[PDB]
Amino acid sequence: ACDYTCGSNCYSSSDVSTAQAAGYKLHEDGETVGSNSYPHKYNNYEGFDFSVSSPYYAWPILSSGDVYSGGSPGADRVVFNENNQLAGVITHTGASGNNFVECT
Ligand SMILES: Nc1nc2c(ncn2[C@@H]2O[C@H](CO)[C@@H](O)[C@H]2OP(=O)(O)O)c(=O)[nH]1
Ligand code: NA
Repeated sequence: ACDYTCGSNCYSSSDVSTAQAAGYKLHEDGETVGSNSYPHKYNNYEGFDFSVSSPYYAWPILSSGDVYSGGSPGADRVVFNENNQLAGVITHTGASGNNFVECT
């Protein structure tokens, strides 16, 4: 099912729970993967109205269905907090520069 669309990529609630679980376990272990070092803090410069407390972390979510393991992160991210509550799914597709737009 298409529960969120980021650009032309569709992701399901399960796709999002899977991606977040991976991201949170690395957060907890205090290790990172890939050159841009994920998970990394999400600052919320954009000011999205998340309904979970900060701080937030971003972890890539991929349209191929695989869990990020370094390599190309694409434009999409699952965002979660320190308590492992999901905050939102965001993407760089449809925004200029390094900005983000929320997946809908
Ligand atoms: N637009 C934007 N980027 C952020 C924020 N917090 C961290 N970043 C990361 O900061 C980078 C630019 O300095 C953005 O591409 C993005 O990287 P990632 O997409 O790899 O997660 C934020 O609040 N807004
Ligand atoms: Na992708």
